[PDB]
Amino acid sequence: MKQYLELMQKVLDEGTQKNDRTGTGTLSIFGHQMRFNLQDGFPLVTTKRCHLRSIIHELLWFLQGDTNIAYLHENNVTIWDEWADENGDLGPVYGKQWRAWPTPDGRHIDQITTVLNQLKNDPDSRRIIVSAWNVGELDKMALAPSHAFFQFYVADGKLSCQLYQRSCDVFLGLPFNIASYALLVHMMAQQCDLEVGDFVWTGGDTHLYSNHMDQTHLQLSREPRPLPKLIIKRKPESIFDYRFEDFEIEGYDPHPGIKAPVAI
Amino acid sequence: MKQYLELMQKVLDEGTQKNDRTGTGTLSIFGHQMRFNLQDGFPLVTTKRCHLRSIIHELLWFLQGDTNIAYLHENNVTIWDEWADENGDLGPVYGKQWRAWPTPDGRHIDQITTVLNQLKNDPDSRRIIVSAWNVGELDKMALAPSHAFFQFYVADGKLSCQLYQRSCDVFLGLPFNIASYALLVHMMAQQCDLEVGDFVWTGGDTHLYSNHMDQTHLQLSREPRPLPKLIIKRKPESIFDYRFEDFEIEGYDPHPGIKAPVAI
Ligand SMILES: Nc1nc2c(c(=O)[nH]1)N1CN(c3ccc(C(=O)N[C@@H](CCC(=O)O)C(=O)O)cc3)C[C@H]1CN2
Ligand SMILES: Nc1nc2c(c(=O)[nH]1)N1CN(c3ccc(C(=O)N[C@@H](CCC(=O)O)C(=O)O)cc3)C[C@H]1CN2
Ligand SMILES: Cc1cn([C@H]2C[C@H](O)[C@H](COP(=O)(O)O)O2)c(=O)[nH]c1=O
Ligand SMILES: Cc1cn([C@H]2C[C@H](O)[C@H](COP(=O)(O)O)O2)c(=O)[nH]c1=O
Repeated sequence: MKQYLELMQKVLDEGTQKNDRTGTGTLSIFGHQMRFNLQDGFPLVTTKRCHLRSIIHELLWFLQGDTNIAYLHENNVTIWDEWADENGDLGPVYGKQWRAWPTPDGRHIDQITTVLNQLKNDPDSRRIIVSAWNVGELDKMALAPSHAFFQFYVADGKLSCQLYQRSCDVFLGLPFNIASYALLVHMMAQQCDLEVGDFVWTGGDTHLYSNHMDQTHLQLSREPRPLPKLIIKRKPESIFDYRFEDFEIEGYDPHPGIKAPVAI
Repeated sequence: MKQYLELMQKVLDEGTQKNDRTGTGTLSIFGHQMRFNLQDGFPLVTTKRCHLRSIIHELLWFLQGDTNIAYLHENNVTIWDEWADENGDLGPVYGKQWRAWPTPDGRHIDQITTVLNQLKNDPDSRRIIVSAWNVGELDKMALAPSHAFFQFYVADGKLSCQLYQRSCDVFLGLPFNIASYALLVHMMAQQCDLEVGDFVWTGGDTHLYSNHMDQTHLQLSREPRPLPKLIIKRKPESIFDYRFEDFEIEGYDPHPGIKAPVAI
């Protein structure tokens, strides 16, 4: 996609060399923003083939509050295997914080149900927020949350969302992250009877791994194709009742996929 | 400042009318970003006179972990009076979360001391984050945190910071918020022996209150003046040991101040 290739180029031209947690080395910029008008099409990268199966199942997994990789294996998704312990556990990452954030006084807060209540009763609210950054549980998580903090906004009958992503693997992670949140905006809007508006992506440390350089040059030589359309076939009774079958991505005709190593 | 007046104009030209919590009514956009290179000067608005006394004391107050307004009154600062209860308490807002975030299992996490440790031992870390958005305590806070989430970044010997502000009163709040965080970046960099880099401001619901319209037009008629310089006179032994006296703002020569009502 145009916005995506522009970011890749900017990281190449303006990025500084930086060591990192994984010992791989990166080219990094700090602070970037881009916007996708979801009415123009579903923002799924076309300059390389993206595995939709993994994207959709990861989101449905977050929404059930699961942090164990069994559900992903049941469905042949292996994107979280490198960080799981011997029992398949990741600790209280994304899904746990979204569905059951533990309080000091012994309760669990379901942020997703709260957001639903806000959007149906107080759509003008400026506090429609989900956070995965639970400071008290960071030390139990296999990875600190990357897509950490997100806000909904309603104007003129349209639902928008902004994600703050503190750390962004531009090649491997970002195409999944944009599609994942775009899907959520479509699900939320369907459940609340709203039209879709904008997805606004904001990044902190936004980087290319040094062993993604050839794959990056290859992809930048290719021309984006038209964006596909997302069709949701059914209105489930709740946001927690979607199924893989319910989604159709029509007119997705990407360039071939490019393999690259994940930095562990 | 140029970036600031450009935002004001954009909200006037592109903002949509929106009701709000306070019943005042706003013009609102969603999602905006701007960047201040702190080496070019201290980003204190010059098209209206800003009360530096209130800005500096509010920051020193956050840093001591205080959520009671007594310290502010001691120092003739009254910017938080409308939301305090009969004993001067705001609940566990900003300062409490920064200095003593309560965990489910009974501990308190001092995020500021953690950040200091990270910047001195793991400056390349992509997890150098402070959050005020403690989901488990939101219902005890007089106001949900506006400047909610911030990240530090080190590159090439320079310290940068990005703030996510979910809700931004463009006229009254933003000039204080930009100066407040810029000050913190200068304090942090001094304590860590780094040069200052960029302050990156990101906003969610970014708005003009409807009863700030005349004051907004007045300010947009004025030409920005040169940015002042910030001098820190002393290196205290720690980030918690700064005093009002320690800061000099040299060459600040603003246009007159513009009064406007605060929406409660
Ligand atoms: N350095 C780094 N670590 C990470 C992630 C990341 O993006 N970067 N993550 C984002 N998430 C993943 C995990 C794997 C793939 C991945 O390998 N995708 C490949 C293979 C696709 C497939 O196997 O189905 C690709 O698009 O070509 C895509 C997304 C999970 C999470 C795990 N930790
Ligand atoms: N709607 C709304 N509610 C708010 C804030 C806000 O910005 N907007 N807040 C940001 N913080 C304040 C509070 C008051 C002033 C203020 O009135 N400043 C005025 C008067 C200055 C002074 O009295 O010293 C000005 O710059 O002209 C400036 C910043 C605290 C917090 C309280 N709640
Ligand atoms: C889980 C996840 C990780 N990442 C990345 C960004 C970094 O490269 C990161 C983990 O390293 P970090 O915790 O040291 O930042 O993996 C994403 O880009 N998207 C994701 O969804
Ligand atoms: C405390 C604070 C509030 N505000 C604002 C933005 C909104 O106008 C807000 C409170 O309303 P909200 O919680 O309904 O968003 O006051 C700032 O802009 N900066 C600040 O530092």
